[PDB]
Amino acid sequence: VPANAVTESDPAAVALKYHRDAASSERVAAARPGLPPEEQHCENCQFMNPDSAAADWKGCQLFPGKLINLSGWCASWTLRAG
Amino acid sequence: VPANAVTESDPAAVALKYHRDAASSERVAAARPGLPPEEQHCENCQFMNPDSAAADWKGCQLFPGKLINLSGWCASWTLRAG
Ligand code: SF4
Ligand code: SF4
Repeated sequence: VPANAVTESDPAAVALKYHRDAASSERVAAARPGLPPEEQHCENCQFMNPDSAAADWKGCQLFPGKLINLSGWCASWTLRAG
Repeated sequence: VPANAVTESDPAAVALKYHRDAASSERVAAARPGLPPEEQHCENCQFMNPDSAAADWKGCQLFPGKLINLSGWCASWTLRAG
């Protein structure tokens, strides 16, 4: 929707395996540590920028100037510190 | 040197912990799998774009339009497939 939203065809997105819907991602296979794969989303990711965008479209450290979907996922998923 | 070279102060670089010289990085601590930390550099990283730039300054999938140093390192280090 937002013109600056990261596309799944964007080369950097493809490299990272980003998907607007975490259900379409290889997260169960990646088996990244921190939380069960099913629980892994941009919403609880360390690199997500909540002070960026509006609504479901917040920002991400790996995609400067662009917006990821809070329900998405990518291979760099890291549980938000706290 | 190249105007498009990724700076260590660049926000995305800081997030990823990128360092022009892999010796200045937290690679021994990160203990990423694939090759001994000492052996980890952009030169043997999966996301490095060799067909981009010239000399020591080649490209990287995580830094679109920018150039990383082949001797560098960042937390996303992944041994080049092959
Ligand atoms: S690093 Fe995190 S916030 Fe960014 S696209 Fe990936 S899963 Fe989402
Ligand atoms: S992902 Fe690889 S090529 Fe890119 S800055 Fe990092 S260590 Fe270097």
